Amino acid sequence: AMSLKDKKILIVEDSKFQAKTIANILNKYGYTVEIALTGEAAVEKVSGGWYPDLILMDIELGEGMDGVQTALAIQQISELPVVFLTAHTEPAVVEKIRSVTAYGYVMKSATEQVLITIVEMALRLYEANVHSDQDSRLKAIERELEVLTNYVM
Amino acid sequence: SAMSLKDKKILIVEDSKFQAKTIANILNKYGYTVEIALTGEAAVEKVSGGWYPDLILMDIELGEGMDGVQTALAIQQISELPVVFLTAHTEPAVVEKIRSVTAYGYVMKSATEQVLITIVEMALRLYEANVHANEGSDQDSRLKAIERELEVLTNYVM
Amino acid sequence: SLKDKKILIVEDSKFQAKTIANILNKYGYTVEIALTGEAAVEKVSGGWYPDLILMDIELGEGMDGVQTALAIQQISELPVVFLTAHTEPAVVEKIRSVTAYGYVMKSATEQVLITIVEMALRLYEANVHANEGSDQDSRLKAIERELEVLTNYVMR
Ligand SMILES: [Ca+2]
Ligand SMILES: [Ca+2]
Repeated sequence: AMSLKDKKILIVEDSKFQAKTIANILNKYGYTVEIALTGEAAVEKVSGGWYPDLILMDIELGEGMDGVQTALAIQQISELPVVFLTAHTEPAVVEKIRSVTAYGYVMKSATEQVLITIVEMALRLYEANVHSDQDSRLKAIERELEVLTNYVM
Repeated sequence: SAMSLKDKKILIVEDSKFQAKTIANILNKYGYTVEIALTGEAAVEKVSGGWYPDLILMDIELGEGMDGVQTALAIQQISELPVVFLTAHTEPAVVEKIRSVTAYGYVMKSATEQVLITIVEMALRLYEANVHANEGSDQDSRLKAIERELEVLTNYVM
Repeated sequence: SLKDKKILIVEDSKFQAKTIANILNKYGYTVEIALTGEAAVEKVSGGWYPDLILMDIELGEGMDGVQTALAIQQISELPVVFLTAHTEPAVVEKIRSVTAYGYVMKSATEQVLITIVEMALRLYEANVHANEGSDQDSRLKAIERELEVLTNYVMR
């Protein structure tokens, strides 16, 4: 239900309170979580060999890199799903998000259920994209079952 | 074949009787079972009474009572039913509220039949994916068991 | 990887169409270009169905991308992903009204475009199989249900 997921999540949120709260919600549904208060922080953490399974990442990070610049810097050294966190959905922000990631965004106001559900869909989408025989196998099963079923008429 | 009996129930939550029936008729044509609630309050009462649709199509604006966002919150405490919002337009203020109460998106009031049915179908399989995943019930883990029993079953011939 | 999936690109600019076509070729998709919506409609009518259409919201002096998408919908269930420069509300509403498969920013990174193409391609295949019954989730429950009655009979 909210069992222990092996997935590691990196939160990139300058706001200490918003960072810690999101970490809390995820922690409580089973995710291993780390925080970075800046996009630069987050790049060092990923280039220092710690590879998350997902990045929740604010489009506003403050006076350094923003979320889009960090998403690209992260892209240079990794092929990790990035899901953006945003306060609002202005066209200028949505364009920026849809142009660096294929994995969408979550409102920082979202209910808890929404956040956790977007994170699972994102992790499952990414696994799907790293990959036929599924059809063949089923076909074998499908007639081997007919093989057997007819015997015990 | 896309019109076949879907074997799925849809709850339209929509105060305009004319709009609700127009959507019910498209959903029936493609083989869905349909229920209409003219208010959010009627919708909450349907589910907390024990009736569970497979998906909700929720207008974000519902007249004098709860609006669609409120309604969606109220149902989120009773079940995790997938809720797809109906909306006239895509102003950031509206899209902001929709995306904070549902992970299943929205459909334009002006969408075509095919866009409606495909969004509904897609939302239904998304939810089935998440429920299956909440339960360890991944399609490949079923494959291991089904093949393993077919071995066992096979050996049973002397 | 080398996919056996063919993508039709409907784009009035030859440079942009060829830019998109190069990227897709570099990842194993068979690609074909229509410079007008009138030509895309004739390919699908003349019986060349692609696996996905990448169509610019805005084309030439003929049909725009939305009208082209609506025509294709009269004769086919093909997945259509719009190319757009700007997600302004009026534009995003037109897009959301004629396709269930979303859009891509002209300025998207190459990884984003590619990923979106794979997702819309997978999604479309699921809907086709589900609507004709041939999806993997269903066929499992068909084997599981008959394998349950088979072994429940052996269990006696
Ligand atoms: Ca911030
Ligand atoms: Ca209304």
